[PDB]
This record gives sequence, C-alpha cells and structure tokens, in this order.
Amino acid sequence: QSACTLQSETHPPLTWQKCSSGGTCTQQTGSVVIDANWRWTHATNSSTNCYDGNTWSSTLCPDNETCAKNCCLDGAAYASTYGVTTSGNSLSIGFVTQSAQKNVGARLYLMASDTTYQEFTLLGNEFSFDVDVSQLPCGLNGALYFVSMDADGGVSKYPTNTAGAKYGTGYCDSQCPRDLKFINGQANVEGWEPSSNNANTGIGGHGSCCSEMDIWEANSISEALTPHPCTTVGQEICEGDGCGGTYSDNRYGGTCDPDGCDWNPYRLGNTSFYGPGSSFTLDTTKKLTVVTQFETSGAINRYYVQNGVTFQQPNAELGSYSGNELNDDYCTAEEAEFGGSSFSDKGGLTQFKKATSGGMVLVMSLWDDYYANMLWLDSTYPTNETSSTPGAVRGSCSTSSGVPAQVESQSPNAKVTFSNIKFGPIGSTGNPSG
Ligand SMILES: OCC(CO)NC[C@H](O)COc1cccc2ccccc12
Ligand SMILES: *[C@@H]1O[C@H](CO)[C@@H](O)[C@H](O)[C@H]1NC(C)=O
Ligand SMILES: [Co+2]
Ligand SMILES: [Co+2]
Repeated sequence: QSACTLQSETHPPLTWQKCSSGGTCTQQTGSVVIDANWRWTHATNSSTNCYDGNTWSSTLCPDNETCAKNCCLDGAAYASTYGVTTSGNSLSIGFVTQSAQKNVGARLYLMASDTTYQEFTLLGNEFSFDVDVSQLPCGLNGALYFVSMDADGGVSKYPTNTAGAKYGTGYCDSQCPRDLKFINGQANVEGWEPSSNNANTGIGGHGSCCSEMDIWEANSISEALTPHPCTTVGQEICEGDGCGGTYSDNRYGGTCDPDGCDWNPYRLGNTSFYGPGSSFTLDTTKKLTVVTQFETSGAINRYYVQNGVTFQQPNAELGSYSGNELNDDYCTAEEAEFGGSSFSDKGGLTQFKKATSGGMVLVMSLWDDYYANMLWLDSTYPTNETSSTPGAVRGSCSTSSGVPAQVESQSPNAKVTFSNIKFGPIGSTGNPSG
C-alpha cells in the first residue's frame, strides 16, 4: 500500500536511555508509530474505504495486487482516536477510546526516525523498563515485546509497499498473524473470512511469521516472560493453514512456535509473588521495574525492583530443573511436565539466539483476546482442566473472564503505562540516567 495524507501523521515522541559498560547512560530521542491495521485504508484518490467493518471493497480490492495499487493507509490521531499519549520517557495506552467510532487498544513500534524502526540487538545486553499495570484487569494484556521485523517495514523487499515504517507496516510475530490487512506489499483480501465475534477483524489467506521475544505479557493479576523461536528467523509470509498459529485450524503446522517457553511465576507454583496489594511480593497497584538480561549462552535472566527492593525471578522446581534462569534445562523440563513439543521442534533457545543476535523491533501494546479471552495468561487453560493438571492454572482469574465485549463495556478506562526504558550491556541499566 501507499500512504495518503488526508489525516497528518505525527509520531508521539518518546525518549529512552542507551547505557554503556563504563557506567553512564545517554538519552536517545525516538517516537512511536501505530500498526497499519488500526489505520483507515482508503482509495488513493478519494475517501472511499477499501476496508470497512470487517469486509473489503469488492471493486477496489478484487485481488491482493490490485487492492494494494488502489489503496492507501492514512494518518492517525494518536490521542483522540487511539488513546495513545507520550510524555518524555513515558507512554500510555488506553483501552477503549470513543471518538467518531469506538477504538480498542493499539500496537505500537519504537522508531529511530520518522521513516525507520529502532532495532535492538538483545544478545549480551539487558532491557529495563517501568510499568504501571494497576488499571489492567482480568482479560487484558499490556505487552512489551520484540519481533524480528525489517527496519523499513518491508519497503526494500516489496516496493508496492511505499507507506513503510512511517505507517507501521511489516508486522510479524510467532503467531504468523493472518488478521493483517497488508503483508509483503499486497493486501490480504484473497481468502478473507470475517471474524464471527469481532465487527472490525478477519483472517486472510496469508500470514506474517517471525521470531518473537515476549519480555512482558501482563495485567494486574498475571505476568509471563516467553521466547518464541521460528525456523526462519525474520519476517516471512505464510500460506493459509500452513501458517499455524492462533489464526489457523492447526496451530502447530508451521514455521513458528506459537506456545513458547513461558515463565509465569504463578503457573510454576509461586502464587504469592505478583498481584494486587500488600499480600504479594510485588504489589501490582504500584509501579514496578522489570529488568531482562540476555546472556550469551542464550539463557534469559530476570529481576524486578519495587520501592528500592530488588527481587530475582523466583526460584521454581519442575521435574529435574531447579533455579530462576530461563535456560535449555528449564524449557525441556517444562515440555516434560506441562506437555508439548513446539518450542523444541522449532530449535529452542539455540534457534532463539539467532533472533537475539540480530536486530529486533520493540513493540508496546494493549489488547483483549477474541480467540481465548486471555485465559492462557491469567486463568485455568484449557478451562475443562483443574489444578491437578500440571501447569493448567496460570492465574487466579475466573475461567469466565475476559470476554472482549464484556471487558470493553465494563473496563473502558483500563490502560497501561510503560516508562523509563533503558538498554545496554548486562549490568549497566541501573546506573544513573543522563
Ligand atoms: O502480547 C503480544 C502477543 C503478540 O502476538 N503475544 C502472543 C504470543 O505470541 C502468545 O500467543 C498466544 C499463546 C497462547 C494462546 C493464545 C491465544 C490467543 C492469542 C494468542 C495466544
Ligand atoms: C515467591 O517468591 C518470592 C521472591 O523470590 C519469595 O520471597 C517467596 O518466598 C516465594 N513464595 C513461594 C510460596 O514460593
Ligand atoms: Co499466496
Ligand atoms: Co547463566
């Protein structure tokens, strides 16, 4: 697709700190851009929609190529349409925003310039941020994560995409998402099926796969840390049910691991570590700091800080694994005790290390889950299981929780605030900010 300018595109600014082994940090100035799926897609020479509700224009978009030629993405009113605001080093994302229409959530990328994504090489480094999850109830996910996207949003590989990173093109993740309206400079109208339960979405004939590092998927009740390897590291189109992932009949057929090697302290047995109020180690009514370290072995270490008190990732025991480092032994024991072979089929942390060794794009989002009600994060899942089933209970939310229409109606003022991002060599991010 191309870009149109009926609505101006001004990326909300956002600063962050780049830290050095020598003990100082310096401020960087970036900005955030909203993903192309949230934008108005219209004809290049008029205001006629190419996509509206959950259907495409049969005349403007008779096939994927013609559609991309005829159609453009327009600019975003970040605050009044999408409930997205920044201030200095802080980003806030509202849940439901009512303007001329209702909007739910946002998926945003950190930019290096107004036309390019910021890339981060995670391996050997650590990533620190502060988060307020206090306004996130059951069924919501305030996510901070990385994916192996192209810095230009795909423009160099697919010149029929001229909109680029400036308009949030090129997304991919470990679900091989098929709800994307444009992939590889072509629309996704061919094979489009509107969502049975969402007036605004559907599933197309193509998806977009890449490696995904879920640093933070969380609400006020539950939080998880999850790497997801893919057999192709970077962004790659997939075909229909061959995609696998949540959007396909079979989730395990494809090139990505959609489950991941997840570390959720509640799921692993420490039900007192994280939750609302003073009965938990980390009180989710208050801001907290989350630090994630990518040691060169390919293992992942984690610690938290709240009110000046530091806590490592809590220790877990699972099969023959004992510790608090997310390593090969952990992931293997997880598969043995909780089930599944997706993570190891896709090459585990060794394959994942290929993603963290290269550049990844930072994503911040707030979403509700039209497929599984976020039960996989904060409830018992599958819902027919009980606590006797190992790993079934991931959080304290009811198995009835997280119905999108219900949480949208009941908690429209929900929001997440990410702030004070700091990145650099392991051991460096706790030093003074410049
Ligand atoms: O927060 C950012 C998102 C970006 O996709 N990360 C999702 C992870 O790839 C894991 O995804 C899922 C794992 C299990 C069940 C799921 C059910 C519905 C949707 C997603 C599911
Ligand atoms: C949970 O983890 C915290 C922090 O490591 C620890 O102090 C606490 O004793 C743990 N509780 C349980 C029940 O494991
Ligand atoms: Co095709
Ligand atoms: Co180690």
